[PDB]
Amino acid sequence: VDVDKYTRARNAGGKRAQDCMLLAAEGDSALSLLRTGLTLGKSNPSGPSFDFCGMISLGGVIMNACKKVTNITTIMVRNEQLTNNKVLQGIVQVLGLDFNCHYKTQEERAKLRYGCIVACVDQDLDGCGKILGLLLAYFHLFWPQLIIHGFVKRLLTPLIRVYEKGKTMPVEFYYEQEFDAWAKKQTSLVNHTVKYYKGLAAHDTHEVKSMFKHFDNMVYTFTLDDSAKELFHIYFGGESELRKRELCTGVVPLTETQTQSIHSVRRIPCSLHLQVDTKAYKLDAIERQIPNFLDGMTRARRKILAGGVKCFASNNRERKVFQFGGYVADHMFYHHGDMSLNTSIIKAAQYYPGSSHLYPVFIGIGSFGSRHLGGKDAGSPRYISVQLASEFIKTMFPAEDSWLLPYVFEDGQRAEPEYYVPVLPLAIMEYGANPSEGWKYTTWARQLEDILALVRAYVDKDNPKHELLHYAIKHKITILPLRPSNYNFKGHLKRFGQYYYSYGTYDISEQRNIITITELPLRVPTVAYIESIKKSSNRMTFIEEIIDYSSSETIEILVKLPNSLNRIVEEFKETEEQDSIENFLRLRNCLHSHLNFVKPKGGIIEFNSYYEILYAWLPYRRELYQKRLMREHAVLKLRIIMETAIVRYINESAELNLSHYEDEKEASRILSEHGFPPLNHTLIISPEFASIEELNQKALQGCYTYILSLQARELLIAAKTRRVEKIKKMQARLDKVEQLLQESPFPGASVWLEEIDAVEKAIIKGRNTQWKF
Amino acid sequence: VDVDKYTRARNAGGKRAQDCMLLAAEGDSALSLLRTGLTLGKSNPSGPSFDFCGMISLGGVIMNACKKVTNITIMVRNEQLTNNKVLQGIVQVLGLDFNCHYKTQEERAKLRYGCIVACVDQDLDGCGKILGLLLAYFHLFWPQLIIHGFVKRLLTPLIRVYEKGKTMPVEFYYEQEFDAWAKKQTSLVNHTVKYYKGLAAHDTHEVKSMFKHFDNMVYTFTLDDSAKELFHIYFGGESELRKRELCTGVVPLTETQTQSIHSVRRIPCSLHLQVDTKAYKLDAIERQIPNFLDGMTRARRKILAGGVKCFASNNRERKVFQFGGYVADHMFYHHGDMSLNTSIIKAAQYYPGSSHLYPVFIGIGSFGSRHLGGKDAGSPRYISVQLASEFIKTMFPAEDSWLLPYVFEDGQRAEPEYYVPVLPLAIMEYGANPSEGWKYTTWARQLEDILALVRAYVDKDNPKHELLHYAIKHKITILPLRPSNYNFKGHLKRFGQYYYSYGTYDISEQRNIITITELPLRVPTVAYIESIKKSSNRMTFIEEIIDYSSSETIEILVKLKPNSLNRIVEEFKETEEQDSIENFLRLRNCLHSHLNFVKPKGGIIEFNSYYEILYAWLPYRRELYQKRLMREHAVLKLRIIMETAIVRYINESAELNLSHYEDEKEASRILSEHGFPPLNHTLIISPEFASIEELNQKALQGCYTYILSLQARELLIAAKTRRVEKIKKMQARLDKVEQLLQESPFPGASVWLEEIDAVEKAIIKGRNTQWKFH
DNA sequence: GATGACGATT
DNA sequence: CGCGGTAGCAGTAGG
DNA sequence: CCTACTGCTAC
DNA sequence: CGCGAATCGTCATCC
Ligand SMILES: [Mg+2]
Ligand SMILES: [Mg+2]
Ligand SMILES: [Mg+2]
Ligand SMILES: [Mg+2]
Ligand SMILES: [Mg+2]
Repeated sequence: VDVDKYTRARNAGGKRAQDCMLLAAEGDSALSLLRTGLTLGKSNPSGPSFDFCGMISLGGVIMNACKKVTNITTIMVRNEQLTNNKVLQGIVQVLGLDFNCHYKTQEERAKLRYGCIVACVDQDLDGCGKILGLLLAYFHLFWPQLIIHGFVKRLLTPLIRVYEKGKTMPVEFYYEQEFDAWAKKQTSLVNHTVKYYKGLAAHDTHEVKSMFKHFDNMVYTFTLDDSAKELFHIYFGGESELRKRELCTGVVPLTETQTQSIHSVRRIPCSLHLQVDTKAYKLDAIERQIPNFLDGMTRARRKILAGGVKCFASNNRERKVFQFGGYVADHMFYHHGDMSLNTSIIKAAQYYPGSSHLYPVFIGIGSFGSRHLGGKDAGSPRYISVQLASEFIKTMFPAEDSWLLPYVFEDGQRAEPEYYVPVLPLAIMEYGANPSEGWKYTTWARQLEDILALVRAYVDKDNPKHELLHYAIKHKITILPLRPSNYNFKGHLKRFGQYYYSYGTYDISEQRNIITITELPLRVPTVAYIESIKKSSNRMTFIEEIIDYSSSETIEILVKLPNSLNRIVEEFKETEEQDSIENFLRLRNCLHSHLNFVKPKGGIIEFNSYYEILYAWLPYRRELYQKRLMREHAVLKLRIIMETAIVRYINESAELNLSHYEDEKEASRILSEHGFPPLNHTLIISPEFASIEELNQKALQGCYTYILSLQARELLIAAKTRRVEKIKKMQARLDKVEQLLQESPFPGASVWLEEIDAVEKAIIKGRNTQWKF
Repeated sequence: VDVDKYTRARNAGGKRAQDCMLLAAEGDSALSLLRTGLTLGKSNPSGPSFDFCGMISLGGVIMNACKKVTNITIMVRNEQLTNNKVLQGIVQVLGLDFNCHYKTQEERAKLRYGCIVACVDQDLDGCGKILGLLLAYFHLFWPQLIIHGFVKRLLTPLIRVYEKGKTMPVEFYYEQEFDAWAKKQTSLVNHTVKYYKGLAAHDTHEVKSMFKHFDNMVYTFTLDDSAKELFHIYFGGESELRKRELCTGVVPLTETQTQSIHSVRRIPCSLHLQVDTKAYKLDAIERQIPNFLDGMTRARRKILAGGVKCFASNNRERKVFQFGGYVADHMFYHHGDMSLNTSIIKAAQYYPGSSHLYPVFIGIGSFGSRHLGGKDAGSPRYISVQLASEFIKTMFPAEDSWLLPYVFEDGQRAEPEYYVPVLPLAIMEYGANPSEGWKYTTWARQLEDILALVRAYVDKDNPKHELLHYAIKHKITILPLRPSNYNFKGHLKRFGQYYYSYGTYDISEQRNIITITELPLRVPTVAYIESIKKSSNRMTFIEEIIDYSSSETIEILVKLKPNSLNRIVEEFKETEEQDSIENFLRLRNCLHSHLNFVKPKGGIIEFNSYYEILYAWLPYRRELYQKRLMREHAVLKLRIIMETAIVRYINESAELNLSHYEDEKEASRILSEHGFPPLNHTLIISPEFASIEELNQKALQGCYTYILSLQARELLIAAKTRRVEKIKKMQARLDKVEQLLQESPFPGASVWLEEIDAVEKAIIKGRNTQWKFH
């Protein structure tokens, strides 16, 4: 056969056709690895080869067949989309598969062009979890007998290899979970190197030779059982409610008996693979696509922010998107393709009416797209550059707080935090709408002034509502509003029953048969609207032309209707929820919300209203003010002790001439003999992520270095006057922190209110400059 | 008209069709900006709009029509030019007629638009190549249309520089004129430079300004007697005319020509070809043809210099797209990331026949195979690069890099103009690319021959040393530089002075088979097999071809038809330059060389032999060893002086109680009164790129920071005793440097031999490790 | 039935 | 997870 | 002769 | 300088 991305095995379809394997890989780069391994003259005699092995590309993610089939009774009818899929239709041609056959007898199977198919997917969760599950679901849906009789197989490859400086042999892992456990449980990985294999093509020469030296001893066969049929419907059927049930809990790990049994005979039940590999993907896809309720960010957008703060710290000089993306993927350990990261960066910096972000993390330099095309008319990442919206970020995400956040560790190293805790509840302040596994995500930004009133009343005791709001929250009866935002909207909003709705604006003119549309409902792109209207034969009966005179950010569509306005009212219908002229031009939109978010420790959580998201975020922000303030108190005490000792050394440096002492170790003794405290200076000047316990526990690992590396410029008494000034100001700050801790209703309430005013100033300023500053 | 990537102008094809403009842009990103400008209702009615403007993208670089017409019959377009989606799409939108000549005002009034406006990027690729190609399209078919102003241009800046406070930036239209302007400035410490790689890079307040002044920034092209010949020079089928034209630099326009252009906004095509198109072509030669000193193009030099920076603290491996981003930022890369990621991958490939016998990087992952010519490499997201630091440390000494002349991009230091490696790298690799005017092709010279020549030139004790120096003086060959055979299991033969490459085969009459066990030099396996079966004459005697090649090796099974072996010998003649199986299976290959390189001064140079490239490289490497040694002498003198002062303070630190002085000034007064020299410590500790005289004049004009920033631990007698040794080792090294300078046959000859031995050991190690060094 | 959307992924 | 179009020069080949 | 490949560095 | 095939979960509309 002549199929694209297919390299035939020599004996395929011939006398020895049942001795051949079809290696299905994720893409061309993975095919290049398989080609290299099958072309080894020094792997023999059991080394695989093109005598009995073929290659075919799966084209990345294949199509879910279970969701494109209609049952018919006297029959399973395949849809167009499934019938005309090039990748799957190529696999059917290469294998000589027949949808009418059920392949139960070894006669019936011996007319196939290959003996089996071996899924050589990448070990990333997308590969073994998603793509492999889709392939298993394809065969189970059409030819379940082939799974019973061992036709569907798998090649196991590592996902992580960690090498030691000594040992010539690495430690190999097949799951990020099991490596991360191994990494934290290790003492330190100081002389190791960790390598994550996002695709097959990442394996090096001597690594490829090892994998093919043990090829068939890494090939596993799939098996079927009664439990499989229902599980395939759970994970890949049409009812997402089951996914909502399955994804409430984490994966149930394999027992020591199941693991040992599987590896001894190299057989994997389809039910176990769906429960472990496929499910682990499904939970992971939720973490990628569903944002956290604390900061309203996905993992990519949080890595992009954390990387942005690092990259745009020294300079904040603009950098092109493709350059910034590489920095993010390197310093924040990003295990996926650069295409999806570069696009996320652009979507994170877009600022137009209807955009996802009312308060974008970055400033966009260049053509970043327009409302009229929904932001998809942005320039390629090679031209446009981003730049941190540093005034907003510095106020919304305080730098002091970031040391105290819990952090994700990828490849054995610290990466982005598990979550940020912004000063205002950012998860309800922006727009969002994307699907995921099991749950959909959709948010419509809440009004800024309502958020301020509510949050400020919770913290400001002098606010009239302070008694009363806390009493209301304990009994879950809400008194203050959280209404949809009206910013960047030239229309109005209405609330009917259980939904809020969005309304455009229009103007009629009787002198010359025109309707001028000057606003569309929230998040509606102009071009698609015009297209969608002219695609109506009902309406276009009465329109002769539609002309678009909108400006870059505004909307102005002139619609030339003979006297037909009367019919429109008759042909359509007028209610208290929608004018007929507003039915004629679809100027109405329903604010459907799907408030599903991710938990701090991990998992899905469903919210019923925007109020609960605010109430759930407040304790984390309340508690975080304690740690900063508590830690500042602890560090200030130590810095005072250190500076006081240094000023005492400067006062004793002239008589206590260090010039005469022989060694570094001697000089450390004479400072101890003079009553100087041994101090762990590096931790005092730069505590970084040190917890309070670590602070007090390691502050005594002294070395007297804080004196010995003191420069001569510090001996000058003006530098010493600045030190004594610094001591007095730190001693003054210490007493304000003690008061700020003993504050009501909780430590740091006044600090929270100050920073709330600071964030508001940044938003007001950004809003007046179109987030250009 | 329903043309792809075309947004119809409202009055196109109507009464007011001659008032409508077609904006031709470089691509989609540029189209989106024009859309933003055409859709401003506050740009004043002055601003243009979609009432009278259309957009179409040119698809990047358009097709050269002048080389796809026979036209002698008038204007006969070949299939490829007839079926060009971009060009025939512009003909569809405008309603152009190849049979019309557009002399009269009927014929121009039968056009769907009034003119076309080239809104190309201001980089030399845009206005020089693409616009010149577009002008050549209209000039070739409808010269009258250019006479009457149908072809136009929108002028846009290429660089903008902003000063703190000042609101209006200074704008440039040529990188050369900015680079000149930058050097004459005092310092760019309070400026910011910005390069516009495409139109889409302009920001909001910039786009609003450009469209506010749209009508007065559009220029019209005009024709003259000299234009027709110049269009044939630059875009015709005689490369010899390009070879003559590109010998010379661009001749800048006089203030009279500049004033005339800007006063009426009309540009002669001859002038545009002479400045913009030529400036591109000269630049393209520098981009694509490598320098004869280091054998690198401009991009590969940026990739090396960027690699040394990236992999300096940590030779930790990085993905190609990550490293590519690093290079484009730190080395100022003004082009697309696609060709940069590709150049990086080709720079790290190591397989038989690959361009590089001595790759700059180590490749971790699938970096491609001999069988597909390296086009089966993984996507840049999977594979990783890593500096071949042992090779880089020896071939490109770090000390030398401080002394090279450097390129300055955006007013800042980038990659060097050229490296001067320890061995002549331009004759040590394989190369083959076209360019403007000249082609480039080299076949790597044998390493043992390279060593013999270079070692004899430097080692006075070599028997051939006296005799070799006589040979360079008269350009006569005494020693051989034969093509390299490394990673080649075939044969090489010499006829006249041309080398040929031979595969290897084994015949088998027991079962009518020819087994090919090697292909000629640089011949890719897959393309070779196809080339054989696409000839029906050869396939007459072939029933099957089977490919059993291994990772680097070759084993192609060729099965013949029953009684063909006797008939092949007659049908395929047996000469002394190939027998009848090497003609039959095309197992011979000629090492054609095109030794054209780029000069240090910025021009092309043609060489006649590989000897001349070696002879031309030797002076640069000889002088660099001198310059290096002289500067070390200068720095060592200063560091000794500085350390001597520091140790004298440590012995005087007890009496000179800095504790009692109030400010640094007092401290500066009291040390000077004690005879301490004011020193420019930063320059003495870190000379960086300071020239020797530049060094000599400022190192003794600084202050007392070398004293004031001394920490207390240095006052300990152990720390001052370590300094006194450090001074003593520098004083010994100073006397050794004076010996190396007083050396024969030239200063630093013995060091050159040392570093040659270091380079060979590194190459031997890489060759034993498959260029993994692990 | 058939055909669209998003963000973060292959 | 992949995909093309274009220039430039000069060799080869096939037709 | 015409037309089609092939490379690297670009759009 | 540009091009595409796929998933997922609700929502929409045209015939
Ligand atoms: Mg993958
Ligand atoms: Mg992780
Ligand atoms: Mg003293
Ligand atoms: Mg450009
Ligand atoms: Mg330059």
